[PDB]
Amino acid sequence: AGVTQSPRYAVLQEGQSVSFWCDPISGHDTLYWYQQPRDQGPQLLVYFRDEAVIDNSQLPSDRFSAVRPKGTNSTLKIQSAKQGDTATYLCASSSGVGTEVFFGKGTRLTVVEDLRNVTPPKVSLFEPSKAEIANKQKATLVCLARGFFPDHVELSWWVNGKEVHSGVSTDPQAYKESNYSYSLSSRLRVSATFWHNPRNHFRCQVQFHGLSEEDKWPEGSPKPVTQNISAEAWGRAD
Amino acid sequence: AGVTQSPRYAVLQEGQSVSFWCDPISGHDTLYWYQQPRDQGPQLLVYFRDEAVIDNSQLPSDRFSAVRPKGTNSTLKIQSAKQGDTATYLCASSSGVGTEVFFGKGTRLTVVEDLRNVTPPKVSLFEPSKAEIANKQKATLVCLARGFFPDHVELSWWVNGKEVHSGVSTDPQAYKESNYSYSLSSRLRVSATFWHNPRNHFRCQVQFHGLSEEDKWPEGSPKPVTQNISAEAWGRAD
Repeated sequence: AGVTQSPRYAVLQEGQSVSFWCDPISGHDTLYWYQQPRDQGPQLLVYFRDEAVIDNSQLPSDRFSAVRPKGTNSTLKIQSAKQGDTATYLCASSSGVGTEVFFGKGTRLTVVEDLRNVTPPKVSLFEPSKAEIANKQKATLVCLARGFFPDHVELSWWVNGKEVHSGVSTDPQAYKESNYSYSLSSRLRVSATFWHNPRNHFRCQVQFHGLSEEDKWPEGSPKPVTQNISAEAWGRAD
Repeated sequence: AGVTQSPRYAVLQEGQSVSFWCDPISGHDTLYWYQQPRDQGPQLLVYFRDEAVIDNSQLPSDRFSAVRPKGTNSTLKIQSAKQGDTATYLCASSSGVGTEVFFGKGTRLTVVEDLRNVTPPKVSLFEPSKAEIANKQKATLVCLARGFFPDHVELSWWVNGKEVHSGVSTDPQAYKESNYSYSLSSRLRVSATFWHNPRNHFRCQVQFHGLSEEDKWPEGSPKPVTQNISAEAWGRAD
């Protein structure tokens, strides 16, 4: 799409390390890494030209390194993560200083006290009311996700196997039901006639970014890896 | 997107009925329904202006009806399905005769001898070779789906929870391993560096269009409803 970063999400326990990986516009000269804490503004970590750090004193501490050994791909590493490192890491690229910057989508990082706390959502779909259908000739489905941790979920809607965007409304932020428990919801509005066709299939899908295969799971419970949890319903003949 | 049809896929047993539903461009005058058998061309079933059938003698038999009672949405019904009805049903819309036609995506219909035969795929992901990675600096994943019936599957690739299209190559047609058994495969090519990051997540997703909730399942086995079957893998540090 332009600047591309991997991964999109990462969850670590205090003390671990993560390497963020960025890949500037196929043709580009300057590359910036930024750290942006949740409710705060972006802080420049470091920037390169071709393959050389231009300004280094930017790096907030010695837990951070960045390299761009051949002048294209860059990797920003954090060792010894602190909860303090929790933030979105933004890559950007540019042609020359001051010439309109171009920004990545970011890599979201959460560092927790204990990976044992990571847990996927339980997802529930609530059906439209008869009163809406008849009075508004529209039908609104409600998706509820809760019990997850951390806040690394993306919710989408699927109608007959094809994603839909128009008619959707999703809470912007997950809600903190507790210490290690979030909650989030979304609405899909469709037409009366559409809901009334029992060959019509509706699915709410929650993508959860959890543990990687490389994370060791001290076991017992099912390991809370990245996974899709869905709830669905079929249209009803009234 | 323009002309919209529901559902996208349907599987019936001989003797049942299906109603296809179409919704022309929000502003449109003429509406056509076509039947297009797999290896053949489109045959006009019927067309309307506003809310009236213009030409009816088109309908191939009395098992078919179409209505457009208020002049917008149309519904084409088949009773007493035959295997002979297996085909893609195409909706199209137009302003006036001969003025460049605009076509829907279609509704794919398969009528079988027995719904008991409907069965979802088993899906397998095969990892890249070390030789490709080192020699080509690229890594190609292989997705295999088989054992499904009927031919109502869509395969997609997901990398860190985001769909990807560039680098994909999917067989155009499922392969007929047997009477009631299809097979299909796909390749995703990514860069060496990308595969080598163990925070990178790769998923092959097969969407299967099966039975609806309204279809009665004579039971025993898990009912082969519409469902997503996935196989995934995480990047490996070499």
